[PDB]
Amino acid sequence: TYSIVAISGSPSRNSTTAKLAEYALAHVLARSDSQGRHIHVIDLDPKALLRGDLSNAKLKEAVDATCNADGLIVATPIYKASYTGLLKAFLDILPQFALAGKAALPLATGGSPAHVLALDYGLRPVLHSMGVRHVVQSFFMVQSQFSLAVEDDVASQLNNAIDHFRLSLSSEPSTRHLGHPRPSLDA
Amino acid sequence: TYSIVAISGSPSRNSTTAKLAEYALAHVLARSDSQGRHIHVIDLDPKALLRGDLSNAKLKEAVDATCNADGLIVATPIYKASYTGLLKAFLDILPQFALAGKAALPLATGGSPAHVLALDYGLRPVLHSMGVRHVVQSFFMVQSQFSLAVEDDVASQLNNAIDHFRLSLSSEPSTRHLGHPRPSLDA
Amino acid sequence: TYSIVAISGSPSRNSTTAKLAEYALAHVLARSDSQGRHIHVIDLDPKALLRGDLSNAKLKEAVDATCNADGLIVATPIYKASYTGLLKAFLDILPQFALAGKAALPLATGGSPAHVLALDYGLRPVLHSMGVRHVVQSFFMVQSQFSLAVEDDVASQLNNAIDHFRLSLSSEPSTRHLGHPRPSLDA
Amino acid sequence: TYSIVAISGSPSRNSTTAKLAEYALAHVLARSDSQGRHIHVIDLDPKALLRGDLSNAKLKEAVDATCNADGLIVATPIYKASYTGLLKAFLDILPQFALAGKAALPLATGGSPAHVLALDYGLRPVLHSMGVRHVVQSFFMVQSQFSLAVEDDVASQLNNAIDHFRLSLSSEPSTRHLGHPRPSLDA
Ligand SMILES: NC(=O)C1=CN([C@@H]2O[C@H](COP(=O)(O)OP(=O)(O)OC[C@H]3O[C@@H](n4cnc5c(N)ncnc54)[C@H](O)[C@@H]3O)[C@@H](O)[C@H]2O)C=CC1
Ligand SMILES: NC(=O)C1=CN([C@@H]2O[C@H](COP(=O)(O)OP(=O)(O)OC[C@H]3O[C@@H](n4cnc5c(N)ncnc54)[C@H](O)[C@@H]3O)[C@@H](O)[C@H]2O)C=CC1
Ligand SMILES: NC(=O)C1=CN([C@@H]2O[C@H](COP(=O)(O)OP(=O)(O)OC[C@H]3O[C@@H](n4cnc5c(N)ncnc54)[C@H](O)[C@@H]3O)[C@@H](O)[C@H]2O)C=CC1
Ligand SMILES: NC(=O)C1=CN([C@@H]2O[C@H](COP(=O)(O)OP(=O)(O)OC[C@H]3O[C@@H](n4cnc5c(N)ncnc54)[C@H](O)[C@@H]3O)[C@@H](O)[C@H]2O)C=CC1
Ligand SMILES: Cc1cc2nc3c(=O)[nH]c(=O)nc-3n(C[C@H](O)[C@H](O)[C@H](O)COP(=O)(O)O)c2cc1C
Ligand SMILES: Cc1cc2nc3c(=O)[nH]c(=O)nc-3n(C[C@H](O)[C@H](O)[C@H](O)COP(=O)(O)O)c2cc1C
Ligand SMILES: Cc1cc2nc3c(=O)[nH]c(=O)nc-3n(C[C@H](O)[C@H](O)[C@H](O)COP(=O)(O)O)c2cc1C
Ligand SMILES: Cc1cc2nc3c(=O)[nH]c(=O)nc-3n(C[C@H](O)[C@H](O)[C@H](O)COP(=O)(O)O)c2cc1C
Repeated sequence: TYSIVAISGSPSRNSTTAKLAEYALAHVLARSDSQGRHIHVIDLDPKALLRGDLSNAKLKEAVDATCNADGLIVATPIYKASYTGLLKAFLDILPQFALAGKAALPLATGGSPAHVLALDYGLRPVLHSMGVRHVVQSFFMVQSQFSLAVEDDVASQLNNAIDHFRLSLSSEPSTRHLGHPRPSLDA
Repeated sequence: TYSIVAISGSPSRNSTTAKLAEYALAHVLARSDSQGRHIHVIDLDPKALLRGDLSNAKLKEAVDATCNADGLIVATPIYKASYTGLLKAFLDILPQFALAGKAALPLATGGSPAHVLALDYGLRPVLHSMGVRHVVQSFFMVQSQFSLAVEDDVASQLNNAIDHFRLSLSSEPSTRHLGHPRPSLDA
Repeated sequence: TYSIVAISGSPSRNSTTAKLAEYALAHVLARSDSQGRHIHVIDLDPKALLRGDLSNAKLKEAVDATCNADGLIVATPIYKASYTGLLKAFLDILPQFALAGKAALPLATGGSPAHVLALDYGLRPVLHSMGVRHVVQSFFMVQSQFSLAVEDDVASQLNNAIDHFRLSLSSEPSTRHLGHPRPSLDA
Repeated sequence: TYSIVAISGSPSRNSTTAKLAEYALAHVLARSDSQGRHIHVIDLDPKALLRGDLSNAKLKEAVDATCNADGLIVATPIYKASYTGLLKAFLDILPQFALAGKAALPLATGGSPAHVLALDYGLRPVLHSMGVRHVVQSFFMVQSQFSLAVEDDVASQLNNAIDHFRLSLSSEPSTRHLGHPRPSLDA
């Protein structure tokens, strides 16, 4: 059974990005032998988050869940042409090679189609600094296009990305350290 | 008289990055008609910061000081091959075109020379999303090289960067909106 | 008197990107004491270009003109989410710190607004590897928007970028090495 | 049986980058049921390459071989903090979604460890613009470290990257369009 974890990073209440991540998580769980959880970074204790204080139980639990996942859905609104500081603050407290062995799906929403590349030029390299095994294609949605609630063209692309993410998940322990530059030195 | 603001973004106590930003701020003030301040992002209220709550006086003051600056020194340790979430969280609460008219100097420290490009590929585009007028060359220092406390080669490069930053400062009101895509629509 | 050089990098005949670069060059020359030239990379000898063979007079002349410029207009269509190989091939043959002292204006056209960031995440860091003094804001135009031939909103942004580029030009020899990490070691 | 294609993009004769790509290609072929070829971009006809002239047989053959590959090894020296114009010129002539279904391994050599990130921030996004299925970790080598001819630490990392690349290859036709945003619209 796979463990899928979504991480969504809008600091805004009523996040469209969170709804997109939730849609993706449900889509995957409906089609694979998986359980999941959704870490809303806004709901973590701000002081403990920024300080990396793992004596805070809920923060520690989020970090552990991320490290134990087979696949991560990583979702952010575009802020200042990149991922949010809130999301990055969470990523910052994971272990150096936290994503070894894991598949990943980058998702974003933005106000303008002009910032589609923020995922591939911005978030993708950060995931790769963490030894990630397989990051599939990024999907970006313009705020308006949202409202299974979007134009058919956009919906196909989204569903295809989530399909690929699900297909990329690994059920073999032989893959658990892949992506790490020195697998024997753990993951 | 110029207003220079340094912003340093390590979540760590006893920050080498903060010391580097402080050195740069002093260097500039010693050689120009300038006053300055140093915003240590770690010292802002974490909840108000992540929420963009400007009813918090100290946070509001930091934002106002940044908006009123003629030059910004923007300093971060390299975390996960990019700037810190803590720094980006601060940038996230500035107005859309907050940096219109302003000069800027990107500084970082890291554990490895392998991540020198995180400034130019990572931070530089974010500053440009904010209508920044002139971002001079980046300077990156490897943690060890630190201890006016470094190898002569490194010191020359650092001092040259800070020199250029100082020279790039503008004393003319005609430049106040430069960098903004629609100057008449403010800055 | 300033020397302005435009470099345009579409491998396609009848380049919209070339027309945009030509517009920008004319705009600058109409408003400053400047002379200019427009290097169309497609018109350089392909073998000599890819080999960096400076025994080819026309290639050598282009390189010399670039090195002697006070400002460069650097224009590319977006190919595969970045600048063209053709443009980069030209940049590759310039000296290591070829752009020391120089102002620069990044321009592009693309088929989709989705790749606006290719300039700031892609081309901007390359210019900074060359000791460039001041790169002003990027301007990107979607192919359709073209036809002083565009929507008023787009035209304002373009003209503002070119205005800023012109204003950023330096008439003082004291600036000739600025941007170089070791000015005394030339430029 | 897998088809593996290496593409190496140094414009320099006696390329260390080419030797690294050749090592990687041999490593993969020694451990999987694979045949391979090595496209040295410098050996393609410069005029036909820059013009995308597929009436040139050798260029057409290279493009076809790339499109027919199950895995690509993509190798470049670092020039001006990014991949070479020569390499990008080749990538530019591939079909829009040329890499659909394919695994990929990014390799580089450079003069300085300071540009390690050029692969992940520079080349990786370009491969993803082409619908690539799985790009494993990047490997970068400093020119000196070269001479199975390097320090044990570096050799382990290289071999691990090539191992992962080989393991990522797919023998199932069900994967042939994965990575493409609209699989039914081909690849
Ligand atoms: N080149 C292109 O493809 C096109 C882009 N656009 C963009 O689509 C936009 C319409 O969306 P919006 O109403 O703006 O919704 P939005 O989702 O972009 O903005 C939401 C809120 O966040 C604020 N905001 C946006 N960007 C910000 C920033 N960088 N920093 C701080 N706050 C920010 C806005 O003020 C707004 O209140 C147009 O305003 C235009 O910017 C529109 C047409 C074409
Ligand atoms: N290719 C290159 O140029 C070379 C790079 N290096 C690097 O220099 C390093 C020596 O510096 P360090 O002792 O590591 O000091 P450091 O300043 O890099 O690390 C400080 C602390 O942060 C932790 N840390 C580092 N990276 C982290 C990450 N991505 N996520 C979470 N925590 C992280 C470390 O565990 C350490 O406790 C070597 O370990 C090596 O990584 C060394 C030689 C050459
Ligand atoms: N998210 C967004 O903001 C939106 C993006 N679009 C894009 O605008 C496009 C309309 O422009 P086009 O007719 O395509 O003109 P174009 O200027 O994009 O393409 C020109 C030619 O180059 C080819 N081409 C395009 N991309 C290529 C690639 N990556 N590799 C190789 N060849 C390539 C095309 O086949 C075409 O023949 C739509 O097709 C869509 O892609 C449209 C609406 C919204
Ligand atoms: N921050 C860091 O980690 C450190 C970086 N380094 C770098 O390692 C270097 C030693 O290697 P090199 O002898 O330079 O061999 P190289 O492999 O870097 O250079 C090969 C040739 O290409 C030329 N070249 C290099 N960069 C160029 C550019 N951007 N444009 C045009 N031509 C270029 C050089 O002149 C040289 O002739 C030092 O010079 C230093 O730059 C050295 C120590 C530390
Ligand atoms: C402070 C701030 C900065 C923003 N910066 C950008 C941006 O740079 N590019 C963009 O396309 N949208 C930008 N936006 C718009 C958001 O990305 C967009 O509204 C997004 O859908 C919000 O998602 P959410 O509902 O999950 O918070 C910004 C919004 C805010 C509040
Ligand atoms: C969580 C974490 C992640 C780090 N990631 C990187 C990295 O990706 N690249 C790097 O060169 N150094 C990395 N480092 C090392 C720091 O950049 C380095 O120690 C820096 O000098 C710390 O600056 P400070 O004293 O101001 O906090 C990381 C350190 C930590 C704690
Ligand atoms: C091979 C090729 C690749 C392209 N890749 C992109 C792309 O990645 N993103 C984009 O927006 N447009 C892309 N385009 C469309 C061109 O950027 C667009 O047509 C541009 O305006 C051409 O400019 P030109 O007339 O100067 O050649 C591509 C076009 C071609 C021929
Ligand atoms: C024109 C030129 C530009 C270069 N730019 C860089 C650079 O930006 N960063 C770097 O680390 N090395 C740079 N180098 C050094 C090469 O990356 C290095 O020598 C590489 O190993 C050459 O590989 P090759 O033997 O396959 O040609 C450059 C070399 C040349 C000739």
